Amino acid sequence: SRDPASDQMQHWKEQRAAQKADVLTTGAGNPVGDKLNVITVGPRGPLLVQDVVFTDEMAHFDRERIPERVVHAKGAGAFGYFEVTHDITKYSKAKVFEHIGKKTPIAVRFSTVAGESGSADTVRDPRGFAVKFYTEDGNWDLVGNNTPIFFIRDPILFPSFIHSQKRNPQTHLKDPDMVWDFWSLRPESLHQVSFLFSDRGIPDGHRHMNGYGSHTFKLVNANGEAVYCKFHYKTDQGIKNLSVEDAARLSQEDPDYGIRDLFNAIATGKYPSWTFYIQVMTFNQAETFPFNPFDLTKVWPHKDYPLIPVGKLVLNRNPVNYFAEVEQIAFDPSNMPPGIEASPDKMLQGRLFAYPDTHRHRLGPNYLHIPVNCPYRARVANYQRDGPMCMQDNQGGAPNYYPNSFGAPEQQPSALEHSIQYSGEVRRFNTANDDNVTQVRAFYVNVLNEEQRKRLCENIAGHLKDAQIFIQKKAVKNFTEVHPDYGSHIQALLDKYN
Amino acid sequence: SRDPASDQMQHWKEQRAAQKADVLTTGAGNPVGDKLNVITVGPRGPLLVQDVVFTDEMAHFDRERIPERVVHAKGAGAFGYFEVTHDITKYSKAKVFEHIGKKTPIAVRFSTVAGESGSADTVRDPRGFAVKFYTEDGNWDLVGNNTPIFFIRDPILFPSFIHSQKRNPQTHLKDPDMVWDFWSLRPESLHQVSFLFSDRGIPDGHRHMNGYGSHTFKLVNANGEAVYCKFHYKTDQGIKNLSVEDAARLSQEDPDYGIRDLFNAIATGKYPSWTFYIQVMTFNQAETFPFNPFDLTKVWPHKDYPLIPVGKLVLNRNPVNYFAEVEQIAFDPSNMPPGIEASPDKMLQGRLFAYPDTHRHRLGPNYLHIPVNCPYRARVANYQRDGPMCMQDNQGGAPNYYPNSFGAPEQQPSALEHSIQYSGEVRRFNTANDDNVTQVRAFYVNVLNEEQRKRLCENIAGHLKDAQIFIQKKAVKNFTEVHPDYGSHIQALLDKYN
Amino acid sequence: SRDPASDQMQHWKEQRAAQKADVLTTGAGNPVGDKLNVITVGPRGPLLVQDVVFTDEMAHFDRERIPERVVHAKGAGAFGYFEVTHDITKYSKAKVFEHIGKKTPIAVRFSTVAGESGSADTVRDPRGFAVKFYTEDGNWDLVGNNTPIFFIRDPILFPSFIHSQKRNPQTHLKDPDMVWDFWSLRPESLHQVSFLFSDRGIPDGHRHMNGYGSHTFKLVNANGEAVYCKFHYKTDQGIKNLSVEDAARLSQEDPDYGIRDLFNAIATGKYPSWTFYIQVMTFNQAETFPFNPFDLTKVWPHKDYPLIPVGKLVLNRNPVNYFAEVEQIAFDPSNMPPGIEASPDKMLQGRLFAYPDTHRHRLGPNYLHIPVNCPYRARVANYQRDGPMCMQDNQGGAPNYYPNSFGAPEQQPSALEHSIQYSGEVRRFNTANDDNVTQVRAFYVNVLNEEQRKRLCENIAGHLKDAQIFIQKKAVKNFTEVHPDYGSHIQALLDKYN
Amino acid sequence: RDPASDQMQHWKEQRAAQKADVLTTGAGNPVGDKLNVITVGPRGPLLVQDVVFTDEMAHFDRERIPERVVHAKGAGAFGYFEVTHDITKYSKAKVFEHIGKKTPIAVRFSTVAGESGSADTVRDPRGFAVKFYTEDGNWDLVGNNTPIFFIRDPILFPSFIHSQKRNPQTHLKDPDMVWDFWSLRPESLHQVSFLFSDRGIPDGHRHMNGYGSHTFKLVNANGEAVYCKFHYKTDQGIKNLSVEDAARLSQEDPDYGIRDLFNAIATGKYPSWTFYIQVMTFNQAETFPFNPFDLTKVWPHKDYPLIPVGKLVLNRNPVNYFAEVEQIAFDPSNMPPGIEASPDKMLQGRLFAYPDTHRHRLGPNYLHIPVNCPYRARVANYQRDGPMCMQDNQGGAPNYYPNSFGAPEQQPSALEHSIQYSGEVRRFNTANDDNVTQVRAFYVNVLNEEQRKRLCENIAGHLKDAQIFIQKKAVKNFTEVHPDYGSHIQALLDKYN
Ligand code: HEM
Repeated sequence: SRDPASDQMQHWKEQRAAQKADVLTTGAGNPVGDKLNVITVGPRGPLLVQDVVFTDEMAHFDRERIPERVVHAKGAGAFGYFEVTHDITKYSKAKVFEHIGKKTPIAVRFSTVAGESGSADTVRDPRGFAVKFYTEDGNWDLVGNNTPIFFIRDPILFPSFIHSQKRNPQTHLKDPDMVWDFWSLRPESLHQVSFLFSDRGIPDGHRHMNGYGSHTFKLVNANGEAVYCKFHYKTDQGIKNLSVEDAARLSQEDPDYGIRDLFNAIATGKYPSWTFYIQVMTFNQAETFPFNPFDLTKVWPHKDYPLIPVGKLVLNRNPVNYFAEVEQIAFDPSNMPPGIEASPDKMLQGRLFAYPDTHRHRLGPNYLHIPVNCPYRARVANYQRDGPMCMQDNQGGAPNYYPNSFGAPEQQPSALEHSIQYSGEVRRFNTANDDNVTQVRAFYVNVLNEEQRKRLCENIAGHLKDAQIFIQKKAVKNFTEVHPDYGSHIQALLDKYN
Repeated sequence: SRDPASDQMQHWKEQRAAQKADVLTTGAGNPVGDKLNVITVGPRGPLLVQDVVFTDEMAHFDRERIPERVVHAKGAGAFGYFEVTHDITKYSKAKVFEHIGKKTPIAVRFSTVAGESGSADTVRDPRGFAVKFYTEDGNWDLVGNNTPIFFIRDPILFPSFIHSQKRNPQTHLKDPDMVWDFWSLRPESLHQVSFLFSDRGIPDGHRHMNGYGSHTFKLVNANGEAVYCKFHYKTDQGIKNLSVEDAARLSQEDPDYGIRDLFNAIATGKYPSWTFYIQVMTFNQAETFPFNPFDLTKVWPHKDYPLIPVGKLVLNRNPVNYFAEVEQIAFDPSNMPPGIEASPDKMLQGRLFAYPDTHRHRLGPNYLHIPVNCPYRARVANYQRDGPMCMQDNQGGAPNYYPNSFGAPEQQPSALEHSIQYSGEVRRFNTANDDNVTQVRAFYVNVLNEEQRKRLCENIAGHLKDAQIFIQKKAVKNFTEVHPDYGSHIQALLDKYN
Repeated sequence: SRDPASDQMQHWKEQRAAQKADVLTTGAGNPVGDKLNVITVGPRGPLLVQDVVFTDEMAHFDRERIPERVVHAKGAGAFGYFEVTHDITKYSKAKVFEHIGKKTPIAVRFSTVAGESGSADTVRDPRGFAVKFYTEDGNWDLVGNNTPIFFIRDPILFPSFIHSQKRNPQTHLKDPDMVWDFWSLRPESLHQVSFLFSDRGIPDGHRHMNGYGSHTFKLVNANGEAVYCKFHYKTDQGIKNLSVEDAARLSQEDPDYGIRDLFNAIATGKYPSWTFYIQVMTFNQAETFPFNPFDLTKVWPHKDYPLIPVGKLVLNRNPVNYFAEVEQIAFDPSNMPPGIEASPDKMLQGRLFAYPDTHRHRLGPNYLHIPVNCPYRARVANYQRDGPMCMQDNQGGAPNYYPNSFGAPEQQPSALEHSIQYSGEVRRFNTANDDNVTQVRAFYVNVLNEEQRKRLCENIAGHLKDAQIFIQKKAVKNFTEVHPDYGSHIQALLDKYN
Repeated sequence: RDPASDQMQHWKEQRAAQKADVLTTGAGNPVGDKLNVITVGPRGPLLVQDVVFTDEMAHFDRERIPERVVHAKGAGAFGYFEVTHDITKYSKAKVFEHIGKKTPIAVRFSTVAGESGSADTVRDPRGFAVKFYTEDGNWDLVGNNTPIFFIRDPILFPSFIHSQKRNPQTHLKDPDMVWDFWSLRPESLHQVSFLFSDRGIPDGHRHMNGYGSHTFKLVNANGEAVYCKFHYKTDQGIKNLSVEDAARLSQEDPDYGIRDLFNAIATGKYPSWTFYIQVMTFNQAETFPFNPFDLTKVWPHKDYPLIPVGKLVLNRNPVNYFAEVEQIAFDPSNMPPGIEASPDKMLQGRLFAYPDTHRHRLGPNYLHIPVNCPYRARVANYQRDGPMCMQDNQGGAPNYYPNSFGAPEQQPSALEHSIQYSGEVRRFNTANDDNVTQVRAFYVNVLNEEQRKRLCENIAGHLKDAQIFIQKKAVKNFTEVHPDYGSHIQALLDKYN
């Protein structure tokens, strides 16, 4: 016996001691007499349409694949629970937080960003850390990253950013000119670029990295009072990264390093956990904040906004079938129960639309019917009907229009959203110049030490060297605005590669 | 109170007397505060993306429709059971017939052919009568209709026939030139055309017509001996048709006459039933038969091949949700359990492919996952996996390749199909010139009386009059070959219409 | 020869004197030797998979259908042009209006609302009248109908309203309880319900009805000044309707009356046209209007807001292939060129989202690539790429991200939208209690005469009689609120029916 | 830098005195600002009326289509096929009508088991599909870089692929799955020997051969038929990558094959292949020692010499990868008059699968996609409608056959060649056909000691991770090929173990 992941089939076989193997059938349940030979007219004759056993199986094989996620395609998944450890009901009325000790089942999927389905785990790229909370008030999806910020602050630039991070439209090759032309033209990315090219750019698996909601969200309590917040989930396994060299070696030796690591950890009882926190900022404090509290390229300094403990995230169950439970799982940031709402973060606002929209495409109109996506701890009752692959009773004969006089589902007033008064013109406000350096300089000078700065620069230069000179200059010009020693160190490294 | 159908919502309401209305939720189960007004900026301001309650419902509304059936789009469904009354185990070893008194759950769908989803029920058109038997050896789909024969004998002509029966490609109107140009050019249609234009052309609802498998099938017993057969299911309600005038009036008064009739009959306890029979022809008889026993335009004379009683079909349950149970139901002629197999009928052979093929398009790759299509009385175990909208557990962590040394499903020797010897050239054999008039003449002459023949002719002439003169002549020439009186009477009526 | 529609095939044949038919090929262009018989082993043997000609054709046949429109499924289409006859550049800078005499190609589709694809044309229901203008500034879709108003004033009730108008989820039959439970519970529908059950409820074809954009839209001129407007296109053939008896008779005789009528009119040179007008309201006037100027259930009195002539709409070309040019045509209200914008009408706002959304489902992600939907008089250049059935060069090797330093497409500042400053909280504002009777009373009293009010009441009572008494009472209560005579007349008729 | 890297720069340059196009929405409406969304106030929520944003975002959300069930990772190119010799005595297909005749072609090279973001330089067979756009329609020769395959019956294909891919629970490559299947189905011995040899990892796509693999049927002008094999030998020469170098490249450049081919064509180094055929008469098909339609068998060159026919030349790169490569579709059933199938069970199964999988991956009207459209033939038939129906949908032409209105007619000269058969319509077992003879000829005569050593090391290196009982079964099969083959692998396994 090797690692648990390797022994998957052996264990499956063993669990079935009373080896009476099931009868092999067609999709419609008809028993198959011989699924090892096709029907022909005579030993060396042609194949007949009459062989439905063949067609039935082949037609399905021909349809096994579904579109991969447009971003975050390569990932790993696990399941467990969320347990409340502290009382934050003064901030939020959400049932998931109602009592200390209350557990809510969770589903999680970790992932890289740019790489497709057959790409390596151990590569520099941010990491996805999505959490699905199956609450009594429906599903709550906290779709986070392993960073508290992001590259851009306006959603209309997201498709372009992702395009620049992927393959050239003609050559289908990664293109550093694309990567850096966009980044140098859009210096808002300076903060996240700095995080990305640091040591945490390549975590040692999924268990040794933090998780963040990134966006600023809104919490509403029972009295209707609201505050803005941030979600943080620190790894109880401690931060641990892979060196550029080891990451390179592993991407070849085991492209599925992250998947294997997580499966084996759980299989052997080493269940990973994260301590769940929140930062709180009142509406009054939001007015005085030195930056836009809804700018996704900014963090809320811990000094001024201390982490407030809330609970724990524990992963103790591996998927039984990867496609059904991981590949098909869908997280929608808009899935929020009463007590948790969205903030005016332009980026968050854009995601409110994007996720359900893309899910209806890659999964299907009724993707919420898929078991792993089904809000099984809440009764779904509404006036929505039909659609492709309607896998339930489609709500039977219940009246399908609202309002009605026949006893069908009623709206619950207490669930109404929190209302705020906004003022200003309805138009496109430019945010390209919303301070792209202040917090980046703080990160460079105060958070990192000498060794870490040297590596950051070496990592940046190592990739930037392949972009054209004019792109290198504009990129260095941006790093120099962050801190003159930051830009010059990179320029020096570039000079020698050139 | 009116008919049961009208009181659908009222009864639903009453059945929930001592209950509180459910909470209206989003698709993800999040309670909704107000689903009667959208979120806007101020009383007369723009709509916000934040209103995910709105877009969650709208998006689903936008995706309610799926493609209708390419043919037989307009229909009605009901459920019940099939009961064995006689012992035919000497002919077939199929479990569905294993013992007298055995009941098997069934699902049925009645329909017209050419009309789309919003067409009228009472129109001259053959009628679909598909029966799905949920047996222990998988689902057995007997996709029959109200006639023992069909218009053509080769499947490669089916798409063309259907096109001719539907709308003109440019105008989108019914086109009698298309209809009769095809029928006149393909005289093998004379038999079913004669049945269609007779009184049997417009049944009084679905309960007053017979059901037939039409094709010749093959039965195999426990010793491996096989015979050919026909499936017949005669109405216990008695044959009742509608007159041309009544059918036209009803098509305007109640386009859903068949749906209502069936629903009300079942809702009032008047469960419709059919007596199930089979005709048997030994391989030896198949050789001496005057025509091609596998020619779909020919019947097996009752005098030479008597009906052998087998059982009863009873419909005692209305669907609860039409879309999920009727619109989404899928019957595949290729769905046959051990003991029942296909025959070399060219038409049936073509149907072995078309149905699951159109179902993978209409419903989706995993259409067999939809409840009503699921072979719930059987255990589905194989090596098929994944695909869009994959429900259930996708067969867990079971070994996905065959053969394997890990205890996964195994083929069952007893399920092996019956072998028949064939020899000859592998090519396209013309069947256009097979007998196209003999059996038709017997029908025109003996099966029908003088009064019925008159109507047949005026029904034909009534529609044919709108086709060009050259098409009329060609069609009349065909009728004249069946019987001089047949052609002359039609020509006489055409003469005055013209 | 008969009418042009009937002679479609004949004319096609004729336009080919030297009738040497083209060679019959597979989808891949391989010539077919015999498409009338399939390949079998021996004259009475089984079908071979080797018969690719069969499968190729059958497989396409099995996939001919696509989902019908969720609403307005039944319709007809035609093509022509829009011609500017008057100068309104003082209100709008849109290129389509830039100069008197300017001609822009248009596409139009007329339709009913509730019935499915095989339903009748001559039924009571509003009528769709969508116009696609292929301008140099892209496509402009004015998705109108034959009434200036609608049943509801908030988009979130649309799915429910439509459900109440269609079939019972269990019985699949039209349900008057659903129809009237909804309408009586939402009296804002009184205005459009009064219009619907009036003579204009069943137009005599599409050529004899008016067109209206219904909603309030916004126009912006070169100076950046804006005004609100209404779009009107009056029938030059004059208003003409069908009596209840004639409409009923025709729904039986010719379910495709509207299609035939339109086709034959254009085919014989009787090209229908409409005079295009607009009503203009200043932002100042919008502040003093007695009702909400953006309420879909209200009209702008002509006395206070006169029609201002703009141009002509002429349909002079029939479709060559219905499926390709009509069934697949897609109109998006959000398709507006510079100079034409949306207003804060909650209903319009909702439609901005719904159409493109439903089109991505019904047609596909790249539905704009379908010839009839392609903005062929404009150059499409952006950063959108890929997606299923990408039928173009996919913009070749052009840089796929914005911004970029490589010459890819740039935004055009002059196209920037008009900006307004709105005030108030961001929440759901209830409009259920806005004025629901005032304009309706005027309609009943002034717009109609004694003779018309009599028919109106009979039509309403004729359908309402089949709803339960409690629903009849609630409905009459609302009608009475509009005018005593209105309610008492319906009740009197209802009394005899009951 | 290499041409590949300068893609955007060259694009910019080709548009010297041009001026950028106006950025528009999908519907052609000019865009004023596509860098900021519409909000109420500088810090307010997003509005639904920002259709510029939705139009773009909704499309981004739909960019992905399912990848090929197999052969997902690949590279494409275009060029022509030129006839150099006359084989019209064997086939009447227009593509071979005269010396010098050039026909446009589309080619896609690929691996097999890996998904879209996987490495090019890994052990795996290679796909070498060729689409010939002929006057008689498209001819798709969907080949591999091997003349044989692992199995001989199509019903085992889904299982084989499954064993080559990821474990259903762990989503990891599983050597138990790989070897349990191969050891249980020894017919795979021949192709497994090819796979684990030096040619298991070619140096790019230009340094490998292509084969149609299956036995096909050629019919000439007087309706006479013979069986054949298609072979296309690399004019650049066979060149492989060592295991160490392949490993390094898989990390250094997962898109090595793509880059190599692109730059080669970009710099004028147009790769070519010499196209040949092998011919076997119907009589020789009777005398052949094995089943001539058995995919695990080759026709010895000594008895069936390579007959030269023409050249395959790749001289044009894709302008848009998604459009010309990701969306390209090859159907083995696409054969013009003069070229037919043979009773090879594997080929017969492919006749169904490809068009079938294409209707799912691309769509019902996938043949309407430019790269797949048979542009050098007039398509005319009775097929209509379907999703994303581009074109005129054949206009108002009569849609039923037969008709009296002048619509398309069948052409009698296009009829298939008929053969006589006799037998029961049943499932005949082929699991026990010869699984070792030709394999032995490969191990003994074709390879030398260095190569046999490398072969055994390659096999043991991977086989070592499977359970012992699987190892023994595998070794048992290799032993049946040659004692020295199994003993050497076992000795290496003893060591790794
Ligand atoms: C406005 C910008 C954004 C847009 C439009 C966007 C869009 C998307 C889309 C379309 C997907 C694929 C969804 C699927 O197919 O299941 C995706 C996945 C993902 N995104 Fe975002 N994204 C944005 C910002 C972000 C940010 C800021 C975060 C982190 C807080 C994030 C985290 C993720 C994660 C974790 C996944 C993978 C979920 C999974 O494992 O299934 N994205 N994103």
